[PDB]
Amino acid sequence: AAQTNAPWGLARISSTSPGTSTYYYDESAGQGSCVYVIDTGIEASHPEFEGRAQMVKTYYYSSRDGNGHGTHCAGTVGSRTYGVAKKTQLFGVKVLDDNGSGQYSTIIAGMDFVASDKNNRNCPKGVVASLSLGGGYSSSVNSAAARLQSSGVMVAVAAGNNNADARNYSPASEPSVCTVGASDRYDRRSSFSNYGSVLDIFGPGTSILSTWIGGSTRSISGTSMATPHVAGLAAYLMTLGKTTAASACRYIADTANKGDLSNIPFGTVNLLAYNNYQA
Repeated sequence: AAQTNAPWGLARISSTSPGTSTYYYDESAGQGSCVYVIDTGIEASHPEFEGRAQMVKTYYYSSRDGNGHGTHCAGTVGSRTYGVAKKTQLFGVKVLDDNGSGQYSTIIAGMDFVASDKNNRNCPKGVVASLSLGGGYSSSVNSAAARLQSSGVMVAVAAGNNNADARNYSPASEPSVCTVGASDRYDRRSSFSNYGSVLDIFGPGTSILSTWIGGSTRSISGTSMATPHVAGLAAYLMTLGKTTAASACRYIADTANKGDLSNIPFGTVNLLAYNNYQA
């Protein structure tokens, strides 16, 4: 299946070259899989989710995404027009306030929730978690994402927008989860994107058009925009039975466009998430 005039990031993860506009994907489109969007919430009422989004837990007074960041990343995961896995289930876990900030105790509690809450859901194709967030290095945040990963959840996290080595940032530095860096529409590393040995993959993360709060759209940037591209891909590749939750980070790296990225500092992988769809 094809989506014409797609967002550049959608077209990128279906191409071996930048500059294209069509997103080529398998029609199953992540049906039967779930992606937990651990963020500021989701505006599930957005017509771009078609009722496939729902809030499952908040850590604040409302489950309303009064920020927009979470609705954006849920959109990049599985929105109709701006998403990778266009048929996936979306579960919102509001751990970030409407300012997009959140304490470590709340973020860890959110990952522990998803680890157990997934046993209440029907995700036959497997469970994915997209963690577009992160602060300074913490062993407690790192071990939480490892716990979530170990429990059978494909955990994808942002490398961080500090333009430094990601080793000093959590959950980015947790070795067992998929740390996602950001590139731009010209196959360069994003100006802001973190790097390092811990990074496992790069995703489209500069000028990402996706859903926003108020039924609108918005184009923003960040490794927080690249992470849902990879989370949606992993959910897509799991519906196809191409990989599993424990392997999906390795599979996506094994099948990524190697070497296309420029300005990748020495020691960081040079891989761009790629669904390898052949009509």
